[PDB]
Amino acid sequence: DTGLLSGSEERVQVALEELQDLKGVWSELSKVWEQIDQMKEQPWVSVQPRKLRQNLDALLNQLKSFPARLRQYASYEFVQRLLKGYMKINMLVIELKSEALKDRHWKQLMKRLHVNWVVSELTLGQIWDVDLQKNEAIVKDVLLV
Amino acid sequence: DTGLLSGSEERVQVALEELQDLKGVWSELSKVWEQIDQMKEQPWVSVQP
Repeated sequence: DTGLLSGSEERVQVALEELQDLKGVWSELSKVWEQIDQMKEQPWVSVQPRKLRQNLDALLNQLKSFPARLRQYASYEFVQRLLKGYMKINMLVIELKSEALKDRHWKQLMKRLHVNWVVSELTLGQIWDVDLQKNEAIVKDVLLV
Repeated sequence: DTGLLSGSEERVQVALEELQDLKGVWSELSKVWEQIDQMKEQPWVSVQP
C-alpha cells in the first residue's frame, strides 16, 4: 500500500467528463451536418431563400440548445462561422434563383470554379463544397456580368 | 322491467365498429394525401417523371 496517484484519478475523471461533453457535441454536430447535407443535396433552383432562412434559424436554435460548455469549444465557433457562411449561402441563393442562370452562364461559372457538373442533378452540395467564401471573387464577377 | 329495444344499442355498436374501420381508412388516406401534398407542392426542381 502506498500513496495512490491522484493525478491519474483526476485524469480519468476529466477524460470521462470531456468524453461525455464531446459525445453530446458529436450528436449535435452529426444532426447539423446531416440536415445541412440533406438540404444542400437538392438543386434548389426554384425554391425560395426563405425556406433556407428558416433552416438557418433552426440551426441557430440548435446552436443555442446546448449549454455554454460546448459554446466555449472550437467546434461551436466553427459552426457559428458556418452559420455566417450559411447566410452567405443565402446571399448566393439569389444567383441560384436568378434569371442569370443560363447554359453559357453555367459554362463560364464552371470554368471559373474548374469543377465538372451534370445538369440533370444540380446537387448544390458540390457547389458549396467549392466554398463560396473561398471563391468569392470569381462568382461575384460572374454575378456582376 | 322496462323492456328496451336492444336493436338500438346493437346499431350503436355496429356504427362504432364501422367508425373505427373508417378511422383507419381515413388515417391511411391522410397518409396518402399527405404524400400527395409533398410531391404536389413540389416546384419541380429535382423530381423526374
